[PDB]
Amino acid sequence: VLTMTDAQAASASFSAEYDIVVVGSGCAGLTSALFSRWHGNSVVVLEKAAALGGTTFKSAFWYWVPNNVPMRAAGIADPKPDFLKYVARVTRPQFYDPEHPTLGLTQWEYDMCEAIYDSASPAAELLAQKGALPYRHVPFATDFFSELPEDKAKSGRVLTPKDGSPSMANGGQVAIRTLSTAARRDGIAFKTGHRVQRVILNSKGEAIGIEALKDDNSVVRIRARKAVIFGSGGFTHDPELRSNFLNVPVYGGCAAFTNEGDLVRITSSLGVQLRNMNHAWLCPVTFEKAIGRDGSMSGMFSVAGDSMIFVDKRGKRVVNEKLNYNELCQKLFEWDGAKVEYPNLVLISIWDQRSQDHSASNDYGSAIVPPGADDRHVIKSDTLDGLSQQISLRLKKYAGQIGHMELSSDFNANLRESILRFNGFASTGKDEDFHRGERASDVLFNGSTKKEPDQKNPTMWPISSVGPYYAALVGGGTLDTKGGPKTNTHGQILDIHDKPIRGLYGVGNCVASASSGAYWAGGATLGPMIAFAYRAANAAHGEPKRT
Amino acid sequence: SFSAEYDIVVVGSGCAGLTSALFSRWHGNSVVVLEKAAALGGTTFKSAFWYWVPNNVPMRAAGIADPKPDFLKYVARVTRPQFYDPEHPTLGLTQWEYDMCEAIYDSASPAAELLAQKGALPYRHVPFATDFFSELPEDKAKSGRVLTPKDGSPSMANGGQVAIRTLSTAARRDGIAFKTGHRVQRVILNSKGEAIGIEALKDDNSVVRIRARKAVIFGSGGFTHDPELRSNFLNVPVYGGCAAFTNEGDLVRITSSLGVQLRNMNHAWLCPVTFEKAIGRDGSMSGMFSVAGDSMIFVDKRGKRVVNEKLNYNELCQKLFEWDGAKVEYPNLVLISIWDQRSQDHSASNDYGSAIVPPGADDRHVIKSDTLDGLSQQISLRLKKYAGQIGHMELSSDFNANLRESILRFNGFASTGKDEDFHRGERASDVLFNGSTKKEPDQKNPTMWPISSVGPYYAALVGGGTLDTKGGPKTNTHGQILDIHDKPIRGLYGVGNCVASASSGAYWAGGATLGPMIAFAYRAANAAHGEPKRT
Ligand SMILES: *Cc1cc2c(cc1C)nc1c(=O)[nH]c(=O)nc-1n2C[C@H](O)[C@H](O)[C@H](O)COP(=O)(O)OP(=O)(O)OC[C@H]1O[C@@H](n2cnc3c(N)ncnc32)[C@H](O)[C@@H]1O
Ligand SMILES: *Cc1cc2c(cc1C)nc1c(=O)[nH]c(=O)nc-1n2C[C@H](O)[C@H](O)[C@H](O)COP(=O)(O)OP(=O)(O)OC[C@H]1O[C@@H](n2cnc3c(N)ncnc32)[C@H](O)[C@@H]1O
Repeated sequence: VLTMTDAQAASASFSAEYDIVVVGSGCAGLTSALFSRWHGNSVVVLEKAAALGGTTFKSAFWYWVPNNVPMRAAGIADPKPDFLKYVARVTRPQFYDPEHPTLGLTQWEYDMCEAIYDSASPAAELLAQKGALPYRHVPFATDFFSELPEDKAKSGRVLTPKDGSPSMANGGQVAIRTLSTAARRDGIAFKTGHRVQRVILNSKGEAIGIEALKDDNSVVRIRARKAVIFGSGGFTHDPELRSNFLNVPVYGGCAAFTNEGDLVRITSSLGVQLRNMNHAWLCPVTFEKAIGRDGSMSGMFSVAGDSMIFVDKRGKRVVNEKLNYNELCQKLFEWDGAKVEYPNLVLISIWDQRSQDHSASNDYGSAIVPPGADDRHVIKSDTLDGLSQQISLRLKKYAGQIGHMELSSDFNANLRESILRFNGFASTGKDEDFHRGERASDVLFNGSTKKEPDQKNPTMWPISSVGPYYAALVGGGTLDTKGGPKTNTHGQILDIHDKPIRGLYGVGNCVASASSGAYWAGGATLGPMIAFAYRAANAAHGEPKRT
Repeated sequence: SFSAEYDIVVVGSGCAGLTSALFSRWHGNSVVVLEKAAALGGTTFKSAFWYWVPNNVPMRAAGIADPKPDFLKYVARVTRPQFYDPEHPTLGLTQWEYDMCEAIYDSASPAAELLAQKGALPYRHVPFATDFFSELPEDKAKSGRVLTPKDGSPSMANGGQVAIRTLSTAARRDGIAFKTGHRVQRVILNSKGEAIGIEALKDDNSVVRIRARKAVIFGSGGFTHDPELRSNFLNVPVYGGCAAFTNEGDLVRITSSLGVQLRNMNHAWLCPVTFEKAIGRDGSMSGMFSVAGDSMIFVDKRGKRVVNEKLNYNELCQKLFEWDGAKVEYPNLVLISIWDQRSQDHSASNDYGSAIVPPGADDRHVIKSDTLDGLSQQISLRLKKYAGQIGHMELSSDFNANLRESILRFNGFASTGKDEDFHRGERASDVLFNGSTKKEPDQKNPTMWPISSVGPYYAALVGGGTLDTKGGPKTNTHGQILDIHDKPIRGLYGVGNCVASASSGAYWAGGATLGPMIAFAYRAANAAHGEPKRT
């Protein structure tokens, strides 16, 4: 924090002044800046990196917008009481109660969920109308827990950028292009290489600006007449914060590497409530790309291959490999208190030539990659016994990160047994152990497969008894974190007495999500974020101009 | 401007605050202890006051060495299993965790010796208490490290009451002032940003300001009983815990506008609890450190075993929060302990959180029926009572048949002594906390005996809870609370569960909360004594 006396605030103390100062150039920052600019305010976006877009650039930009205009025009109602029941059941399973006045949620979580329902659609419509985020409907994207009877609009809520690829995998690049192009068009200023590091307060404790560290190690002070709106992302890539706050000891994530939790430090001397700090948006990752800091990494949202299993270091299956990524990641952190170890800490995806040829993908974090792609993480052997030798060497390379994990002495025998058992399940279509393929979301993210006339369940096919074979290490990671200072439903960052710190706002992964540890559907990070960017810019516009 | 002034102002009257106050007073300082409750002792009063003191005087005199390199390998291996490396310069720990562990080894014994010498905490050795992971080859002093108050009962279950008696009696004798009904709510700073005192809310809702000339030392306990903080920070959604109910995380609020580093906020000292005593806020509740009964199993709502019921409490609690992402539920959220008349008569205990309790004890949580089919009807009624806390979980339609199968299977393992599913009884800690059992000449494994085919039967709901939390502002090894640049704020100190533990999610041994705490109370008081008098 920097505090200015009245004299200082009214002097030549600032190198620049705007009505609204936005911090970060991902979805939260760009949309907050656009909505602010369209209310007639002067706006600057300050970005720590040399490039715009943050994690959002990397995303597929599915965005889950309840009650949106396309789904209604398509005749698909999204009744508010039933929307609230779906999200309450998924978010707070222990406390969900359809007879309780807030469904078993706290008043804050209920109010935040209502705010997503009320505001995501008008936000989406305005961004599209102005040309900053034109969209198309994604009617076939079903919610991640659509089988729950509380979900009364099981598909229809997803939008994505109009010019996203067919697979949607580059939707984030298209969104950052449209949003940033519109923002520049619209007279929003951008300052890159500006790492915000303090909020400046006046004598009344109101936010009146920021201090940023520039790349020459000089500092600048920039005045906000109305509001400072943080959209600075999460803290996946500050390992100390990640380790000390999250509920699982993840290895990294697909978040931009500049997402280091600066707002946690900035607000440490402002009296905020840090909330939801124990949760991230979770996903499995290609382990070596996380340790190797491959900035192109995606989370493993689609675990590719039908003639493919995951095994643990014993050579046994432990999980439905097609389970929703936010839930599958948690299996990797099961704790064995007797052995003082995480038995699933790394799992090994193993596949055959059929899945290599017909399930490879450049998209959605697949470990199986097509010719010409980066395959440094793919282990290869002509035989299963050779493959285990190579898996062992790979585990040894990372010993100091994974408890000096070793394959069981019985790995080879156990893997052969596991494959024979899996192949029987693949032949009947019924995975009696882990129910792979029996929920619709398992199929949604199944990936590509070779068409087989006899195939009973599209998520499984027997692994060939002839090589070659392929493997990759899978570890647990994030998309990014989703905890931070608590806001009200208009994005105002609160003090410990639940009262706004005047002039201070936050949107997106830098503030607390109301979704706890849950991931409701594809697009469940960005759709709510656009709702709160809209509500925050609307409230920020109403602030008095201050000194 | 201040209504009272002391050299050292201590906040909280459990182990951390009383020992910090005593060590401060014995350096010649004037000292006050401010306590929020209208009684002294906090969670410490409820404890068994085992305290794990590496390299202590009794174990050495008994010929038991505790070599420092091997102590550090044991705690590093247990605390940070992914990163533990015997060839790494700090064993794979961060420099801070390594230095804090070294500080425990260096200072716990002199702290224990001085408290005993002055008469504030006389002790006896507990040589047979083995470390919780003594089978690990890194542990080269597998037993000997535990002390307990001299006059604790044979079972040690009232050691906390004895310790609070000896410590508080000594403190009053020694001229330490006490102010109860004083809820500290702010640190007062001078213009240089140094702590110079506190503000406390008194019971008449008036506020008083008290000056500290040298230091303010927080020993205010954890945040188990602020449900919002508990829910938003811990790695598991626990229902409560045996912490004193005044442990509401006030230091988290107090330091929110001081620029601290909150660390280890994701971890608590964990234990199963008798679930109804947690929901019912029975202040006498203990964590279930000893899961009583040999003719006893835990089953889930399907009527099947899912865990070794004798596993170390800090690890067993975690099984209750296994997540089933396909059904969007916690399958083990409540487990049901079921036992027969033999364990009722021969494994009951008033101590260590046992669900099986002797005649005369509070048995409100004990579900009863003369048959197993009647018992499941009663278990269902009990789960229905708490539906809004446990996801409306219900017993399986097949519960009765499944329970009969589970019992026949368990009884075969009890007959051979070999629990082929969950290895009950195969680690020494399973025996350490096994509890009492009826002597049986032919018993192969002391943790199991076949459950009778004739009633009556008994059950209790088991849920997950804490002892207390162990996250908060980061200190250095001298107890000084740090700013975000790792520099001491300062005059400001903290000790015990109100600041970050260096033990992550681990529970090294019985006494692994209090022994380290006494080390840091000593180090903090020694550093606080060296502060200049200010403001
Ligand atoms: C990794 C990933 C995530 C993802 C996804 C695919 C991948 C590969 N697909 C998604 C999808 O289709 N739908 C969805 O709902 N979520 C999806 N995700 C998650 C999503 O990408 C993120 O949740 C979202 O993009 C986060 O947006 P937000 O605006 O909160 O954050 P950001 O895009 O990371 O941008 C933050 C920016 O702030 C800058 N920053 C950081 N610190 C500072 C300071 N001190 N000063 C100035 N700027 C700062 C960062 O550099 C970054 O640019
Ligand atoms: C529940 C329990 C825990 C326990 C145990 C048995 C039971 C039933 N047995 C143990 C054992 O044998 N060995 C061991 O190592 N640990 C054991 N535990 C855990 C142990 O009890 C605790 O970790 C330890 O006692 C905590 O000590 P600490 O001094 O940190 O905390 P406290 O005893 O809870 O005292 C805190 C006091 O601070 C007061 N307070 C709180 N807020 C304020 C404010 N704002 N102002 C003033 N005072 C405040 C509390 O009221 C309390 O008295």
